[PDB]
Amino acid sequence: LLSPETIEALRKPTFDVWLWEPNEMLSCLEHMYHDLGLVRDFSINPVTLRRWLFCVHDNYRNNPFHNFRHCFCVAQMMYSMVWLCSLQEKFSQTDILILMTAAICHDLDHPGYNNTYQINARTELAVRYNDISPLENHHCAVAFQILAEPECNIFSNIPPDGFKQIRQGMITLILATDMARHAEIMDSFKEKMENFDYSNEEHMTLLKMILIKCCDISNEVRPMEVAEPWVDCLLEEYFMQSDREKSEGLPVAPFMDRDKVTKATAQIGFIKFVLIPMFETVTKLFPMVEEIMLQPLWESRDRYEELKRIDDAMKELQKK
Amino acid sequence: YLLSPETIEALRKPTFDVWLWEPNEMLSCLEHMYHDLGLVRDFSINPVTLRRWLFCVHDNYRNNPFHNFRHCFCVAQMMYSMVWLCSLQEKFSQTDILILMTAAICHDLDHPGYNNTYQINARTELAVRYNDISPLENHHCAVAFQILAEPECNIFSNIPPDGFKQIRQGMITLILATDMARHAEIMDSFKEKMENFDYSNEEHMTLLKMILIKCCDISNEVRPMEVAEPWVDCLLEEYFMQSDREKSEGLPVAPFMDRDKVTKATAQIGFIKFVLIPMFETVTKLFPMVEEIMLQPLWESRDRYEELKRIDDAMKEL
Ligand SMILES: C[C@@H](Nc1nc2c(cnn2C2CCCC2)c(=O)[nH]1)C(=O)N1CC2(COC2)C1
Ligand SMILES: C[C@@H](Nc1nc2c(cnn2C2CCCC2)c(=O)[nH]1)C(=O)N1CC2(COC2)C1
Ligand SMILES: [Mg+2]
Ligand SMILES: [Mg+2]
Ligand SMILES: [Zn+2]
Ligand SMILES: [Zn+2]
Repeated sequence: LLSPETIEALRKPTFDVWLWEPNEMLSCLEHMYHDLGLVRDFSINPVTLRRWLFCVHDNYRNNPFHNFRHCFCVAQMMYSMVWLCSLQEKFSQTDILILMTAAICHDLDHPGYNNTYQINARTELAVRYNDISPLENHHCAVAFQILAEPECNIFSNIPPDGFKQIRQGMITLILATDMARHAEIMDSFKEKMENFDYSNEEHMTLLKMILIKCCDISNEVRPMEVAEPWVDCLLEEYFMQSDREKSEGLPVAPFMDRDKVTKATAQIGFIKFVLIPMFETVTKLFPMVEEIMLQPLWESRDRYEELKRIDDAMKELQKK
Repeated sequence: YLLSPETIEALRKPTFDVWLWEPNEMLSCLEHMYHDLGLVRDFSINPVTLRRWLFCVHDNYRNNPFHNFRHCFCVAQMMYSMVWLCSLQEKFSQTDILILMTAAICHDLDHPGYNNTYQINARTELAVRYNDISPLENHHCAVAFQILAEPECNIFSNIPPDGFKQIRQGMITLILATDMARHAEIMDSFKEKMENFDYSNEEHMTLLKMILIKCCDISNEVRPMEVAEPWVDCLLEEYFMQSDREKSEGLPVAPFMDRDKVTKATAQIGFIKFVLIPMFETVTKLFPMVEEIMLQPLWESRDRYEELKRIDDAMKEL
């Protein structure tokens, strides 16, 4: 079970995600589906929603980063943003359901090695998906294989028109999380920012893509306390790949290269050039984003630059 | 240089102002700790030996701004503090207490005022002698046992060879553990063993002894503001000697030693936040009493130098 202080904390991006066992996390997710009115408006069976949440959990691998606690971080951050940006005045319940279900499903069965590995290694997945966002395409297929199982089918009581619309929105959102598309998806968005229209379908579809993109990579929005161990987990996984890429002679990405990668320099760039501009142009629609998220991103960038100068000092002392 | 009973009491706390005393009384303070800890008693250390050795050690520290005899008094005195604060007499044997104590006193003998990077890049005799491997700490540890090689400084003379081998080994691990080049390696080994620490486990206890000597080594900002701040000045002074000379010779200059780059604020903020605090954080998990006595001054000094840095940046608006 869960406290009423927990249930309140669950709505802000300061929620401490490392406090909870999987069981308590499935209840937090379940609760979001009730509290957002999704159960009510789409006639979701309350036991089918529990089943489905457990159905999702099992299909998540035990990876250092891309695991079931990661998708909880993303789902819980999406939830946080519904309240902080009043999205229930700007979006239909269907769009909310798509945003929260895609956020829960967008890394199903991640294997721990990114698209570049998949392709360069000519994996089954790269071969099945023709080098085209193989992981993200795999994530959707799993999410809908899960929903094709009737007792995991939280959509059982939605009419087929509604299903098709939800399934199409989920596919877009999950496929939009492929970071190779970041500059493209960002450019389309800001272009529409010169005159953003809530009644333009393309515009809403682009705002949702950015919204799930924001949640996916929002660990440094959380308090330094919560954010910091995530970078550790990320580098683990990343070194796990680059080690493989060399027992294999495959190219090695500099940001996974043990010889060139510190915790400071893994974040300093990523905050400055990816996380801040993204939340900036998002703040242009929700000013109250500036205080609650764009702020921890400035203090995070500033801490990690300090850490880099200490790290470098220490790197004089070895390398002889 | 007879110690007053007031001084005996202040000597056991990290608040001890290390600046009042001259080499005479520091020597006396060091002497009291060997008696007070049971080391004179339990290793049959001749008391007159223990006086010559201390002056034997005192001669072999140079007059550097920072790495000098007063620095070695602080490091031994903070160790002494920690034996009482964390009650390490309950956790460690009197040989371990002997290793920790003697290694603190000797850990920087004959320091020249130029770190390992200078020794290596200038290709000095120390670096050539030690094959670029921790040439200072290798040399500190070697002077120590050259001093104990003399019969009139061998405060170990009544220890059976089985014992001497036992102490010499541990002393060497500790002194060479204070090479800051190895900070992350040693801390990481410690955080590993700490996930399920074991006082019965020799490897778990050698890392803990290494953390302790490393803790006391850089413990200056655990002292009160009035005691610590002048150490920051001696530090930049020694460093500024190194980087000035590096410049005259066409040697690389470490940015954190650069006269035209470093402020007292930037010397201390990252060091406290990313080396001192995290290190004492992991010790506090075996010895929670440390949070109150040593984290407490470390958080205060953090914030203090942080506001000092904002003041500096704002004033850099001329
Ligand atoms: C710079 C480095 N840092 C980095 N990657 C992250 C974070 C969160 N998710 N991801 C990955 C992004 C999604 C998977 C985890 C984070 O806080 N930092 C990195 O991996 N970047 C992102 C790319 C990879 O393609 C751009 C270079
Ligand atoms: C600028 C300097 N500040 C700094 N270094 C210290 C202290 C005490 N000993 N040391 C060094 C410890 C070894 C001797 C002096 C202190 O209070 N501040 C710093 O942050 N660094 C990074 C290193 C660690 O190795 C490079 C020195
Ligand atoms: Mg993904
Ligand atoms: Mg030293
Ligand atoms: Zn993700
Ligand atoms: Zn020292």
